[PDB]
Amino acid sequence: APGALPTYWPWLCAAAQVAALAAWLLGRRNL
Repeated sequence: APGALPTYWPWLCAAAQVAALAAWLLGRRNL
């Protein structure tokens, strides 16, 4: 679907992984 102007994918892709890592890492927080 060209014509559009995508320019917010990088924060979203990071928001996805950051959600997975932050979820596991949240288990620690006891160092």
